[PDB]
Amino acid sequence: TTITLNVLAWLYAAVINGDRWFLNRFTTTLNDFNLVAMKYNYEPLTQDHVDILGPLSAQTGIAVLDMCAALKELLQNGMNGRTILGSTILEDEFTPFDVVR
Amino acid sequence: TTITLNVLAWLYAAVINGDRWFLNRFTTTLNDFNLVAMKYNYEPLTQDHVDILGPLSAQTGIAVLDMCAALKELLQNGMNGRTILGSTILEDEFTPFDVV
Repeated sequence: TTITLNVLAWLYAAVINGDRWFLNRFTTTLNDFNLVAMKYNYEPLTQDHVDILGPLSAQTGIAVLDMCAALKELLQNGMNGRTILGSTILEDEFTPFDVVR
Repeated sequence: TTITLNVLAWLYAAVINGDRWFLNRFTTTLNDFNLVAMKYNYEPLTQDHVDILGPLSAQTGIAVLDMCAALKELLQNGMNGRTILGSTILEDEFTPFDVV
């Protein structure tokens, strides 16, 4: 069996020696995001879509692709009892134009 | 089909209204970590193990359970071509005392 204690000790050694990526959020590319988006029957995201979300990205300071990595995560790991704006589900009934209002 | 553009717009709405959790890390319970660990044939982590790692946690400034969440994430989503200390796999040949 894999000794978890050791693996954790090793990760700590990695950090002591300079590693940081596995501690931060990963981000993603449009293409990688879509590979995931498709496993869960989500409409593929186009470059246009990405560019169309710029207003909201400028208003929040959160790069669009960074928000995509967040969605990617929720899709793979779930919300785990946590909600978003009080919802237990990811809402898709509101458009960009809707939210910007 | 689920409109991705709309879902992303919603998350931004959520951020605009104060949401943050889905942007930052996700710490973990020793229990939740173990449910995940066993899924991948890893030794379950005990409270002793956690406490034994305190020296390294103090030297790095990153809590044990936070490192556990990091591991949890690596096991569920993989390393994706990225490496750790040059290795392409999660090494478990070194004990806490080997690292110290």
